[PDB]
Order: sequence, then structure tokens, then C-alpha cells
Amino acid sequence: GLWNRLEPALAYLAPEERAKVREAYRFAEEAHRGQLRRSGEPYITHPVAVAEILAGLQMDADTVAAGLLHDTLEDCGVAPEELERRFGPTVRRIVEGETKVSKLYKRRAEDLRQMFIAMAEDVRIIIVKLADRLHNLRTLEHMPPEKQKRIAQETLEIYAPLAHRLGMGQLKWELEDLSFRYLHPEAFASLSARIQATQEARERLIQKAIHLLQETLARDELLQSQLQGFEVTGRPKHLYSIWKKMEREGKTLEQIYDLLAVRVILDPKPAPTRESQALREKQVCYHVLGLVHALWQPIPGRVKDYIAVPKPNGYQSLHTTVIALEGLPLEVQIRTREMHR
Ligand SMILES: Nc1nc2c(ncn2[C@@H]2O[C@H](COP(=O)(O)OP(=O)(O)O)[C@@H](OP(=O)(O)NP(=O)(O)O)[C@H]2O)c(=O)[nH]1
Ligand SMILES: Nc1ncnc2c1ncn2[C@@H]1O[C@H](COP(=O)(O)O)[C@@H](O)[C@H]1O
Ligand SMILES: [Mg+2]
Ligand SMILES: [Mg+2]
Ligand SMILES: [Mn+2]
Repeated sequence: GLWNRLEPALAYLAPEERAKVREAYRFAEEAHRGQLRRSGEPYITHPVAVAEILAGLQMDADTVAAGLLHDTLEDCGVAPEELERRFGPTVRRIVEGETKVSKLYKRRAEDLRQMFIAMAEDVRIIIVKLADRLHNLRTLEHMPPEKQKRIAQETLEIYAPLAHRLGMGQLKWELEDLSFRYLHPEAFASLSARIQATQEARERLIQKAIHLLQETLARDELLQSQLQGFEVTGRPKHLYSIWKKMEREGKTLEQIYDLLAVRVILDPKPAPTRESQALREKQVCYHVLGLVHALWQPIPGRVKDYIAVPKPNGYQSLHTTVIALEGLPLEVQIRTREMHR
């Protein structure tokens, strides 16, 4: 069934691992047979969509499998002993933990308390709860408008930061943005309608900018001579982070440069002495700034030199807001590998 949708995403797993995931889906589909969600949809769609979220993150075989089974214990005729017998103790461990920790669709102080108590078992239990939470938020239109606000708050306070700390930034932004939609819809609808383009169009522009910079840097002869390699990463600013700093700093949306930002992480070639290495570390950063300014037109008064004036948090990097692509303000950040975090 819905399996033919999940199967391609599981290409990264060994054949034996994929068979485990199919045996898990076949068991979940048998266990969730005849069950429905709040949306008229059969229950199996939920554990498959959670297993999809985990598979997109290239998660552990037992983790993907545990995502298909994460609900087979709550008021279900499945004994935890059967999961240990069939899928091992690791799958059983995660699944018990995700069931015991307040489940999917239910004070919230006790459910956030249990979230920590499961922290001793393995962050693996959480990961699944993060995938589950993301899917729940994606299908929050089938929830009373009160319950919608309870979930959104919890997500912003507990899960989005946990995703952040686990290094799952694409999970983090989506968790934040869906939470923002249901928590403050008036602010969400105002800001979203203002932003003419969708996240599809945003990521397309960022990748055009990344290609333009990557090819411009690789074509500079003198730079590549003092360089070992480089990395051009992008980001479109997400609605929650756009609205968060407008309130925090006081700037209008027109007064946000970050709406399309790009980082240039550079690792220089090795140097004989310790000093001629620290000198090579800087010479590269300003050389990129030049090339960047010759590629995209720089905006007046937007060069921020944190190499020469580091932030009290020890932050070193060169910043410049430019006019890139279809006449759009793009922020560029130039730093070395060492100046990175
Ligand atoms: N990853 C990272 N980046 C750091 C850090 N300190 C400063 N920055 C950079 O510096 C930026 C903050 O400083 P600034 O860019 O010099 O300030 P303005 O953009 O307001 O001119 C940061 O921007 P942001 O969080 O993506 N944008 P915000 O929503 O706050 O407007 C980031 O680009 C840091 O510790 N880590
Ligand atoms: N210029 C940039 N290019 C790529 N990623 C960035 C850039 N600036 C910030 N980020 C990343 O985006 C996150 C913060 O972005 P924000 O949505 O503005 O709060 C962090 O995880 C940063 O690593
Ligand atoms: Mg500023
Ligand atoms: Mg940032
Ligand atoms: Mn669930």
C-alpha cells in the first residue's frame, strides 16, 4: 500500500535493514488496521509519515522501524514483549519511551517533565517524538483551536530548541514556522502575505546565489593558490526568525537584510610558520569580500568586520549586504573553518 511511497526513501539502508523496516510497516499496518485519525484518514498514514520524516534524515534502521511502531502500544493489543521478540530491544526501548512520554494527540508540565525523564533512556526516543510532532503540526487543521495553541507553545519551548541542539535545522525551522502559524495566526497571515514568494521560490534563489558564488570563487586563481578548499552554504530567513527579530530589534520587513543570507566557509593551504598561517587566515577573507563586491553590488554602510572587531561572544567573520539576483538584498558572511563556531 502506502509502502510504495516509503520504500524509495529507504534506499540508504542495507537490504537486511530495509526488510526490518518492511516487517515493521507490515506489523504496524496489521496493528493499526481499522483505526482512524481525527482526520478521516486511516491511522497507518501517521506512522508511515513519521517513518518518512526519519528516513529523510537518514536515521537508524531501528529508529525508522520504531517510527512505524511508536503507537502500537497505546491502548493497542500489542505487548512490549512481542516488539522485543520481533524487532529487538532497541526498537522496543524507543517505542516504550515514545508511548510512555504522553504520545501523539494526548497539565503539560507532567508531559514536558516525562520528556526529560526519557532523556536518560536515549535521545533516540526524542528524535522520533520530534518527527511525530512535526507530522502532527502538519496535520493540525483537524484539532480544536484551543488544543492547537497548547501544542504550538510546547513545540516552541521544548521541541524546536531540541531539534536545534541535535543539529536538525530543517526540522527546527519547520517546527517553528508551523507553531508560529497556529500560535499567532494574525502576525503569521500579515507577514506571509507580505512575502510575495513561497519557500519553494526562496530555496531556488538561494541555490542560484550559491552556484554563482561557488563558480566565482573557484575561478579566482590567486585565491585558490592560498586556499585548500571552500564551502558556500545558504539559508532563506524563516517567518518565525523574521518576526522574532522585528519585535526584538525593532526593524521593518523592508529593514531585514537576512531575508536571503549566504555563508562562505574557507580552509586555507598550510603555512610554514604559526604567524604566516594566522596572516593567511585573514588575507583570504578580505580577498573574498573583494571578489563578492565585484560579483554583486554592495549596499552602502553594510560591511561589518568582526575579524578586526570580534563580538564579546568571540565571533569573528566579515559581513556584507549586497544586491543580488533579481535586484534583491542578499547578506554574505565570509569566515574561515577556524572562525566557524
Ligand atoms: N552562526 C552564528 N552567526 C553569528 C554569531 N554571531 C553573529 N552571527 C552572525 O551575525 C548576525 C547578527 O549580527 P549582525 O549580522 O552583525 O547584525 P545585523 O544583521 O542586525 O546588522 C547573525 O544573524 P542572524 O541571526 O541570521 N540575524 P538576526 O535575525 O538577528 O537579524 C549571524 O549571521 C554566532 O555566534 N553564530
Ligand atoms: N549567511 C548564512 N548562510 C547560511 N546559513 C546561515 C547564515 N546565517 C545564519 N545561518 C544559519 O541559520 C541559522 C540562524 O538563522 P535564522 O533563521 O536567521 O535565525 C543558524 O543555524 C545558522 O547556522
Ligand atoms: Mg543591523
Ligand atoms: Mg542567524
Ligand atoms: Mn503519534
